[PDB]
Amino acid sequence: SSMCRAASLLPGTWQVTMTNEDGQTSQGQMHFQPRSPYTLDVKAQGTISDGRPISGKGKVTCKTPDTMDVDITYPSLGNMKVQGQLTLDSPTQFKFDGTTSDGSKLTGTLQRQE
Repeated sequence: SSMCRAASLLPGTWQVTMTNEDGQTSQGQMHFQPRSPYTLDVKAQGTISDGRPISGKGKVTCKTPDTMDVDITYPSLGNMKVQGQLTLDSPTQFKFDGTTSDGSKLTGTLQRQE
């Protein structure tokens, strides 16, 4: 129950795969918990270059019925930010297009993890 369909379908865990402009990729998990009928809290978990786990936290906000605004901060990575947009493709898949605080153009896929 939320004020936009994407926020209604987002709660839970998603397997996330990311690609930047230079072809580098990454993978991890993103967890969404309801914060308000317009917003959810997002927690991103991942691993860098064969070892150190890295996490970030932020919020996603209703943008359109099927799109959300994305604002995440990664304190363990110099407090760098990831801003973007989540697009509802199916109840089991979201699409991400955004940027980092350094200027990296990122695209990603969120696959529903039960």
